[PDB]
Amino acid sequence: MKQYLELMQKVLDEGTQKNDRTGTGTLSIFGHQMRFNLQDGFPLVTTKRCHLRSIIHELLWFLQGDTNIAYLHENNVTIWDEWADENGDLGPVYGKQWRAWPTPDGRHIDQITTVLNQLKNDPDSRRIIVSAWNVGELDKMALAPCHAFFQFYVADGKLSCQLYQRSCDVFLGLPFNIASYALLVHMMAQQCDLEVGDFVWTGGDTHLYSNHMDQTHLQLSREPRPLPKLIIKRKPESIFDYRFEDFEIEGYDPHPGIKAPVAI
Amino acid sequence: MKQYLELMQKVLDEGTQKNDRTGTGTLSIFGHQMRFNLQDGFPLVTTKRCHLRSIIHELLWFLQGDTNIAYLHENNVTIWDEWADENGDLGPVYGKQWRAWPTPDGRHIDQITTVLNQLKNDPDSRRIIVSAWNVGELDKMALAPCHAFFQFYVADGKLSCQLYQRSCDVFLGLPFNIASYALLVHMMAQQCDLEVGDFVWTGGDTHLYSNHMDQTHLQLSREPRPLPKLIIKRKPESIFDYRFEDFEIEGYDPHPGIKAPVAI
Ligand SMILES: C#CCN(Cc1ccc2[nH]c(N)nc(=O)c2c1)c1ccc(C(=O)N[C@@H](CCC(=O)O)C(=O)O)cc1
Ligand SMILES: C#CCN(Cc1ccc2[nH]c(N)nc(=O)c2c1)c1ccc(C(=O)N[C@@H](CCC(=O)O)C(=O)O)cc1
Ligand SMILES: *[C@H]1CC(=O)NC(=O)N1[C@H]1C[C@H](O)[C@@H](COP(=O)(O)O)O1
Ligand SMILES: *[C@H]1CC(=O)NC(=O)N1[C@H]1C[C@H](O)[C@@H](COP(=O)(O)O)O1
Ligand code: NA
Repeated sequence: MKQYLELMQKVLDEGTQKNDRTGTGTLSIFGHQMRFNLQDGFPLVTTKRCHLRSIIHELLWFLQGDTNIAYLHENNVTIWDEWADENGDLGPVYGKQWRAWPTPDGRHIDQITTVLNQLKNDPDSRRIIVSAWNVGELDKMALAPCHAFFQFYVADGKLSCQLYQRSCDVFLGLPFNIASYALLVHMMAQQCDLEVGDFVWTGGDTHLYSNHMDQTHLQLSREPRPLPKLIIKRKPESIFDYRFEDFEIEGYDPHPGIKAPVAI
Repeated sequence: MKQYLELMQKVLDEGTQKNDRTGTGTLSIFGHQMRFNLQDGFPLVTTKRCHLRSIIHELLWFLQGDTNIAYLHENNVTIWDEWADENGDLGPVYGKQWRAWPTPDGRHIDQITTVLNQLKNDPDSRRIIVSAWNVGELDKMALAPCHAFFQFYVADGKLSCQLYQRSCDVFLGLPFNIASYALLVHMMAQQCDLEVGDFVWTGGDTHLYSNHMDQTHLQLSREPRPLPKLIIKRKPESIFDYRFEDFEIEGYDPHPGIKAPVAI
């Protein structure tokens, strides 16, 4: 996509070398923002073939409140394998915080239900927030939350969302993160009888791994194709009752896939 | 400042009308970003005189972990009066979360101490975060955190910080928020023997109150002046040991202060 290739080029033009946790090394910038008007089309990268089925299953898994990879394996999705323990557990990562953030007095807060009720009852609220950054549980998580903090907004009958992504693997992770949040906006909008607005993506440490540079430049040589179109075939009774088969992506005509290794 | 006035003009030109919590009404946009290179000067708005005494003492109060306004009153700072209870308490707002975030099991994390140790021991980390958005304590806070989530970053010997500000009163709040985080970067850089980098400001619901239009037109008629310079006159033993008298803002030549009532 235009915005995505422009970000790649910005990291290349303005980034600096950094060592990193994984021992791989990155080229890194700090701070970026871009927007996707979801009425233009569904923002799935076209300059390489992306594995959409994994994106959908990962989001459904988050929405169930799950943090063990068994459900992903049942659906032939392997994207979380490298960080799970011997029983498949990642600890209290995204799904757990989204559905059941633990409070100091023994409560748990379902932030997804909270947001939905805020959008329906008080859409001009400035507090329509989900946070995965539960400071008191970070040490139990297999990785710290990358897509950390997000906010909804309504104007002119349209639902928008902004994500603060504190750490972004531009080549491997970002295509998934953009599509995932776009899908969530569509689902949330359907449940609220709203149209879709913008997905606003904001980055913290926004980086290209040192072993993704040939792949990145191959991708930058390619022209984006038309955005595909997302069709939802049913309105479930709640945001938690979607199924994989409720979604179809039309007109997706990507350039060939480009393989790259993930940094563990 | 140029970027601040561009944002103010953008809210006027593009903002849509909201019926907010306070009943006042706003013009609002969603999703914006600005960048202040702190080596270009200290980013204190010059198109009105900003009350440095209040900005500095509020930050020192946060760093103490204090959420009662008595300390502010001892220093003739009244910016939090309208939301405090009869005992001066605001509940577990910024200072409490920064210094004593409660875990579910009865422990505490001092996020500021953690960040200082990350900057000194793991400056490449992508996890150097402070969150005030403690979902499980929102119901006890007098207002929800505006400056909600922030991140530090180190590259080539320079310390940067990005703030996610989920709700921004462009007229009254934003000049304080920019200066406060810029001052924090200078203090942390001093304690870590780093140079200052960028302050990146990211906004969610970014608004002008409907009773601030005259004041907005006045400020937009004024040209910005060169930025001042921050001088730290004493290097304290830790990030927790600063005092108001340690700071001097040199070369600050603002236009006159503008009087505008806060929306409660
Ligand atoms: C974000 C996110 C979700 N996740 C979770 C996740 C977990 C740890 C991470 N660690 C690192 N270093 N980068 C990531 O982006 C990252 C992402 C993903 C993990 C891997 C791939 C990936 O390897 N994609 C390959 C193969 C896809 C496939 O299985 O077919 C690709 O070519 O796209 C994508 C997303
Ligand atoms: C951000 C932040 C901190 N805070 C906390 C705070 C609390 C509630 C809020 N509520 C609303 N509606 N807007 C705010 O920006 C806001 C800010 C501030 C509160 C008031 C002023 C203010 O009235 N400033 C005036 C007068 C300053 C003085 O001389 O006392 C000004 O002219 O600047 C500034 C900051
Ligand atoms: C993390 C998971 C995700 O959804 N998106 C990403 O892009 N993620 C990337 C960011 C880093 O490259 C890595 C996490 O490592 P750190 O915790 O930042 O060291 O995964
Ligand atoms: C809140 C405090 C701060 O530091 N900055 C701000 O700009 N703040 C403004 C934002 C809103 O106008 C108001 C808070 O009200 P909501 O919780 O957003 O309804 O104060
Ligand atoms: Na798969």
